[PDB]
Amino acid sequence: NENVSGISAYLLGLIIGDGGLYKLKYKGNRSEYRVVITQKSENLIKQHIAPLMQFLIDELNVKSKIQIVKGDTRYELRVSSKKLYYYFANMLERIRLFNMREQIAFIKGLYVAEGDKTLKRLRIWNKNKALLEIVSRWLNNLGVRNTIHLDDHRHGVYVLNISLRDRIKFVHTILSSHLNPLPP
DNA sequence: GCCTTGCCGGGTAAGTTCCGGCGCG
DNA sequence: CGCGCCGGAACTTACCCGGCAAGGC
Ligand SMILES: [Zn+2]
Repeated sequence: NENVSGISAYLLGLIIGDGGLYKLKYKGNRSEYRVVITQKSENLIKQHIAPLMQFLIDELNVKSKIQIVKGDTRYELRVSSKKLYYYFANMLERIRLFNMREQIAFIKGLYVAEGDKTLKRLRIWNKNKALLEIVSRWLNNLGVRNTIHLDDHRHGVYVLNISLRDRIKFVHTILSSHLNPLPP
């Protein structure tokens, strides 16, 4: 179902970029499974991310609630759900097998979470070099030149720099086809 | 002349894992 | 009894930001 794979990919990019997949073991022997996306902007979390997550949930017949917790520095979209946790964890394990629909959606996701949002330059930051190397090939096989290097020597944070040469192709094909490549 | 890109410190917006509670068969 | 949802919240740091300078045509 192409539908959901795409939105799943996009959300997985947000999770990986701005959240987490958590398997907690409480004393009990209780457990919990969390799919998490955090972000400072209440409006982005309630009006764009939560509707997408809701759709996905409704469609996978997941009965958990979309929690939205107001932490001090951050809003936290949280779904407590074993089904949804593995849905994403398994999808992450098979990330190399993504198809062109998902890759674009995954990159858009990853970018909205981890990207340069001024769009003056096109940069994506992450400590997981392997993840970036994967995004790099998808970008290469899509006509978008890019390089990876260590940007933050202090915290081991790599950057994937997208060439301003392929600027338009990137913004127009991957971020959003209604977004103008060269910002104010 | 203009553009692109690697560097690198600032400091915040993310991330991670505790807790106490309740529900399910 | 043995697990899985809920609602938080403390605590840590991984991003992002943005200026600078080398270098490419
Ligand atoms: Zn972010």
